[PDB]
Amino acid sequence: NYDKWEMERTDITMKHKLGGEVYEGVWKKYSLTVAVKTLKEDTMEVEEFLKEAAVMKEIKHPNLVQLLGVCTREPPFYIITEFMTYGNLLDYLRECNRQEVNAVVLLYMATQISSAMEYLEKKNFIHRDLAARNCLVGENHLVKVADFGLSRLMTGDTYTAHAGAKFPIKWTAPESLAYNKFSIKSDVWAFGVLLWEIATYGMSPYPGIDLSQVYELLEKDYRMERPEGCPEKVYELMRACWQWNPSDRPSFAEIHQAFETMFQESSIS
Ligand SMILES: Cc1nc(Nc2ncc(C(=O)Nc3c(C)cccc3Cl)s2)cc(N2CCN(CCO)CC2)n1
Repeated sequence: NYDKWEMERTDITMKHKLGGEVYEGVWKKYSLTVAVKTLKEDTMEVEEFLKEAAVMKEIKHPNLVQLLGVCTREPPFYIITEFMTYGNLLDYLRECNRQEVNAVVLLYMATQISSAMEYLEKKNFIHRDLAARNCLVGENHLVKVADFGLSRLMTGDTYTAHAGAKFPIKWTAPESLAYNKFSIKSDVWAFGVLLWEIATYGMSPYPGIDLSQVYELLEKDYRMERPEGCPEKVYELMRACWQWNPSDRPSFAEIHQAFETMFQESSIS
């Protein structure tokens, strides 16, 4: 009945809708621009809305979108987070000045994301839809993973998604496609694809390839080619993420350490 995260809905003024349902609003007390997720008072997604709120309370990491407060006493239910200025990483990359957002910057963004994912790995969470679209950007190439796609692993290492669930085939690991099973390893695969998105400045993965065939191509060892101007080390990491066997994919700890060193090395140059 008492929750520290619960804030008065009074202290929030809405400014502008951003999608969906998400708004740019203002926490008036702190004169702070915030992001506010909400829902229609006629929805069955109330339970999962609240579950994700609860999850986000447990989450604390620089490269994970920070929860600020909630309004879960009566409709409309709010989840308030910090406001990421530039929106998602996909559109950012597509619209960016590539002279500004160059190689070392891409390395930096990958490093940040892998930090967030290592954190989740440690905390027994998995992200159900890890992609550039669900990474948000702030000033100085700050990247944060959107935490609404998070699921906690209560037992074991494998989250089974609800029966008949749609999933982004090109981002989805083959064991997830075949069995609806998501491990942190599945997220490692997805992160590989995200690396591809970053390197290509937001190209659609497996471009031109009919979705129906995708799985079958992966089974027969087809992987996306190294993007133009992508360092061979990075591509090697991408292929490592796309190992057929989940057990052969690296951990996000390994991945993050790799990108950390690579980034420092590029920073020297
Ligand atoms: C859709 C959108 N989001 C933006 N920023 C966001 N920051 C934080 C957000 C958020 O969703 N947090 C969150 C999470 C992660 C989980 C549960 C609950 C919540 Cl509340 S959404 C900015 C933006 N644009 C501004 C930049 N554009 C050019 C025009 O200047 C157009 C697009 N568009």
